[PDB]
Amino acid sequence: NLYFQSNAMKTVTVRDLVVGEGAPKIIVSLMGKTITDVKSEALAYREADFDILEWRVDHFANVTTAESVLEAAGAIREIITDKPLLFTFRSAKEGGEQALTTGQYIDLNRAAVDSGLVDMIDLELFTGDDEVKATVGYAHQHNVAVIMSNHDFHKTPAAEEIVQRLRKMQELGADIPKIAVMPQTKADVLTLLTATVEMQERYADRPIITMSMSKTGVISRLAGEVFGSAATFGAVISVADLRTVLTILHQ
Amino acid sequence: NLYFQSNAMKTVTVRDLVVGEGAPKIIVSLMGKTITDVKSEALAYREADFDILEWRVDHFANVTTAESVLEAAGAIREIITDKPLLFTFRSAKEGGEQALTTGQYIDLNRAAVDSGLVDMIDLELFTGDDEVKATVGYAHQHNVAVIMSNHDFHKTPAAEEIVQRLRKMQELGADIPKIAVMPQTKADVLTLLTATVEMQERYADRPIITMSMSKTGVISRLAGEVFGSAATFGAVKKASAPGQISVADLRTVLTILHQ
Repeated sequence: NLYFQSNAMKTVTVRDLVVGEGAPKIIVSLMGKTITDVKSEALAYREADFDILEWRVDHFANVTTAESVLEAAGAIREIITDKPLLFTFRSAKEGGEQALTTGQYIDLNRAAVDSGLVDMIDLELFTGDDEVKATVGYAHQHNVAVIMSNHDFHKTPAAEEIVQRLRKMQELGADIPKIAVMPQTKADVLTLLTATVEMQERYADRPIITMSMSKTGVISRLAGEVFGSAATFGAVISVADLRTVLTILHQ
Repeated sequence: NLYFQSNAMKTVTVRDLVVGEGAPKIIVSLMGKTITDVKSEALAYREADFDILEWRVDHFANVTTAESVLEAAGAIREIITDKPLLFTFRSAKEGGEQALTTGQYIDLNRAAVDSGLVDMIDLELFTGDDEVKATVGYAHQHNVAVIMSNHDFHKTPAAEEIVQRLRKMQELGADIPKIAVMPQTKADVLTLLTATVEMQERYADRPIITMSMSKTGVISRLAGEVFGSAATFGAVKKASAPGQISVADLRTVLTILHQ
């Protein structure tokens, strides 16, 4: 593994994929419970037109068995060979499907880094500053990039607060700060876009990923090129529909 | 010669098209110089997928000859028989290709109303209140709906100023208030969307049409369903204003955002 990054165009290059340039990149998630499910999903998505494959490890039943995780990461990499693999255990605290102690979470991410099978890991901003700094360093030592994330599945913080969280991620060494918030009003969607523009403008020296969740916030999944979000998620609105709109907006 | 409107559904229904319900409607502008050009443009437009046909009369060379304007309107109506026809002279003050005195502009719009060939007229917010109220009344008496419009081609006013202009249009009797503004920054695009949401949620009792122009504001032409703009402009071959994308691409995106 070896990735690049530049503060000129504010990009991160993982594989041949330049995150931060051109149209936003599409991330799809594997949410299988067993290795059978994970393999069936990866094969099914192999033909889809997406850019980054995220493995949602919190959906994996054998997450506490080290060899099972390594086995599943290898299985995915065998099927999807030409795309960055992002390893993401979403914590219970931030909406994930299973609970792990801080120690288990950090060791899980360390094992993923050590495997050499994953290009990027997702680390949560509020895990703990000492733990985050240590793990970002460890990932970087092994040429693995870090998407640092934060979520609010029930409300949208003030724009100022969103910007300061994205800034903190940058200060903790995130290669790509990422935040997802839930709108309660239409104005909240615009608040998330405002924060995106303000961060991109005032502080960003690398790509950022932002999203306003739910049908109400779908705009935020399409307008990343103008507003400054480098990636968006879709499932196989759909991945096909997402690429269609992104291509039109790039023209 | 009869349109409907519902204050509660915030809709205006013209020639079976329900503006303000479902996905935003697509408006295309016909911009020919001579009657020959108008006829051939109407035929080319028949091949496209749009909801409302706007005739940009300020592009027509013989606008000062009443007979010529009526002939052109009739030629369009003969080709586009099932879609609403919107009559729009964009004033010189607000970017128009030619200038008319206020009195000439008012008489032009009254003649369009009288013709029975157009379903809607566009009147500019800053034309002159007393004459706009009189013309709105005249249009309504002949069952012609009024889109009232305002443009700022060099900047984006504050959100509250955009809202106030839209409210003033409603006050003047506009069936559909319309505003187009030019962003200088990315934040200006968001300002226009904020004004759209605030107007639609708090003060509107009818459909509104809003847009942030240029490539930078194109998202405002796509996200009307969520934010509250009832229609959007697309280009058949050439844009009538900066930021319009193809009608085909516009419908593709609107359909995706509808579900």
